[PDB]
Amino acid sequence: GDLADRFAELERRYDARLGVYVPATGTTAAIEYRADERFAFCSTFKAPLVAAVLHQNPLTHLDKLITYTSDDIRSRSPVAQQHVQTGMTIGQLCDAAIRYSDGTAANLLLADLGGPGGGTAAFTGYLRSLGDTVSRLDAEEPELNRDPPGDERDTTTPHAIALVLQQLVLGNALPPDKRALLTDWMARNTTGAKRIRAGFPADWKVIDKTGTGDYGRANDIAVVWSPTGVPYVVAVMSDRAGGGYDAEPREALLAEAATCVAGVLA
Repeated sequence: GDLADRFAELERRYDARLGVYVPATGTTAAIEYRADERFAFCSTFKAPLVAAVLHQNPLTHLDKLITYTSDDIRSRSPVAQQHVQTGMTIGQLCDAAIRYSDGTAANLLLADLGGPGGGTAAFTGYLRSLGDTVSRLDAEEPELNRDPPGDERDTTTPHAIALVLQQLVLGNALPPDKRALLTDWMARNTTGAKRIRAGFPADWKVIDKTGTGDYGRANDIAVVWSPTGVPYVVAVMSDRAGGGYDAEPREALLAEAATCVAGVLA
């Protein structure tokens, strides 16, 4: 119908593949467009990664110091760059991973979660513990952003990652104290202003984690709250694989998809 046609026009205009999922609520039907097609996580995985590390350990574990060297920085790492000599705490790594999408921070958290070699498997296992049987993480940073189109490695679906974020932020996957850390870090993020946030009116609260990658990949996952406090979860994923590995991502595509959703939820 109308919404499907609107989303299709976005795909034509941006020369992109778009995926959208918004779970049903008691008064709204699910919004679904390519919701069960796989799309690369890119940095969206960092949100559930932090949740996994929070869940697996006591609060005092956030103060554990992790050391590393400049040879460990193999991805865009705006925070970890500055702390090679000192190390960073698990807590500082979580902050960096969410708020700066720091790649080395995410790799170090993976290693904390699953050991050397076992991180991506352990991360995927955490998603399994949340009832996500579809998503998979296979490589670390930066390779996870760079898989060829069609490859199932390092992919989720709008549907799957929406339900994950829903459990983490709106459900009881984490105890409230841990849930609030995750939520707060997402609230203070420095990369999502032009994505789902840009599709919702200013009196709606939005917290999000972005992802960006090769093949014009641009994703955003969010929880939003209406002016009266009614929550919804919004996943928007995109790629422009037709343009090749260096295709330009289009944040505006996500903002527009979000505007369509906001129009329905208003």
